[PDB]
Amino acid sequence: LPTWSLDSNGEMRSRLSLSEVLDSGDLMKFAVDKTGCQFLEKAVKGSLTSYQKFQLFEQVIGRKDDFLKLSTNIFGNYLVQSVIGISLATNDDGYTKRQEKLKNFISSQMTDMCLDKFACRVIQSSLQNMDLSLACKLVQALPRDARLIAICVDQNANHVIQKVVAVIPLKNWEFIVDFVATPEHLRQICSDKYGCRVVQTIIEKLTADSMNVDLTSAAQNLRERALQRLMTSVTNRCQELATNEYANYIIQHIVSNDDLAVYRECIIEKCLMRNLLSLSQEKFASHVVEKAFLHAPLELLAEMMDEIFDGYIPHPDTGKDALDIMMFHQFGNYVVQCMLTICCDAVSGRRQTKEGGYDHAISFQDWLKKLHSRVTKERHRLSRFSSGKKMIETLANLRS
RNA sequence: UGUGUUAUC
Repeated sequence: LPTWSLDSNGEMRSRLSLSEVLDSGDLMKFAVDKTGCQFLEKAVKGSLTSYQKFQLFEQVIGRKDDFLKLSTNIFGNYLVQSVIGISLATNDDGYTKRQEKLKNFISSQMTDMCLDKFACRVIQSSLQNMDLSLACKLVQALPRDARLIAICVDQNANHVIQKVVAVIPLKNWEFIVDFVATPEHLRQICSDKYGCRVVQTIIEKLTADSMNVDLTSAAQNLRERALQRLMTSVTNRCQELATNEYANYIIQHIVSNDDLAVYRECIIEKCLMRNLLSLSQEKFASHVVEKAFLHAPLELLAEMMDEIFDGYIPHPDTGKDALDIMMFHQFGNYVVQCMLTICCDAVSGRRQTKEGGYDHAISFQDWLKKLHSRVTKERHRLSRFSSGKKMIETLANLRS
C-alpha cells in the first residue's frame, strides 16, 4: 500500500475515502491487497456519484492489462465482478462501449481466463449478468480444439461450461455438444472426474423435463436433435462408459430418468442384456445393473429376470448357477438384493404392476417365489453374510 | 460387505 494511505503503525488508515483512492492513481495497489480490496469492495456497494463510477469503470474494467491482472487475482476478482455489475446498472452514454470493451477483453483471452481459478469466476458472472447478446459472444470465444477438452476436465474451468449450459440458449453452445459427442472426445471427457460432471449437466439441459416447458417448439426441436446425437455417441460406447470409474454415473443418470426412457431402453438392449452376470460382478457397472432392474420397463425387466434365473449354464462340476455366484459375490450380492426388493415392493403394492395394457403382478410373484425358494434352501450359508441376513429379513418382513 | 462431482477474499 502507498505510504500516503498508511498510519504511524504501518497500517492502512481508517477513514480513507473511495475518492482519495480513485484520485491517487494507486487503485491497483489496493485491489491486490487483502485489506485494501476489502475496503474497495465495501466502498463500491454504497452510493456512488457518476464520477466515482466513471473512475472505477476506467481503472478496473477499462484497460486490458489491469482488467486481466485483477481478474486473475485472489482479491481483485471480486472487485472486478462488483464493477461489472455497476457498469451494467449504469445506463449512461458510455454503457455500450464499456460492455463491448469487456466482451473484447474476455474473448481475446477466453481460454486463459477459463483455466484460471479466479478469472473463471469473472467469466461465470459475466455470462449470467451481461446482456444476453453479448454473453453469447463470450461463448463464441471458447476454443474448438484440444483446449476445449482441457477446459472440460479442469477443476475450475469445467464450471464455466456448466454455467454456459445453464444461462445461454442451446444454439450458441450446440458446438460443444457435437464436440463432446466425437468418439475420442467422449472417451476422454467422460472418463474424467470433472468432465463426467460436465456431460451430465449437458444431458440434463437437453432433457425434455418440467424445467424446459418454457422452450418454444422450435427450440424443443433443436434440443431433441442435439440430445439424439449425444445419446447416439453414448450408446455406441455404452460398455466402456458403464464400466468406468466416473462415466458409470452418466449411464446411471440416463437409465434412471423416465424423461430419457427411450435412451434407457437402448442402453439396456445395447450393452446390459446378455452381460448381466458379468457386469454384476464389476465394481462400477454393478450400480448400472441395479439402476436397470429398478427402472426397466416391464417387458425388458422380464427379460433381465429370465437371464439371471435361466440365462446361464451352471458350472459343469459343482452345479453352481448365476444366482449362486451373484448372491455371494462382493458386488453381485447388491444386485440380487435389488431384485428381491423390487419383487417384494411389487407384491406388497409399493410398486405399480400395471403397464403395457396388463397387470404383471403374476410375473413378480413368480420371480419372488424363485428367490424365496433359493433363499430358503441356502439359508445357512446366506446367514453367514450381512447381505444374506438382509434378504432373509426382507422376506420375513413381507410375510408380516 | 460396493464408486465420483458440487470449486474463490
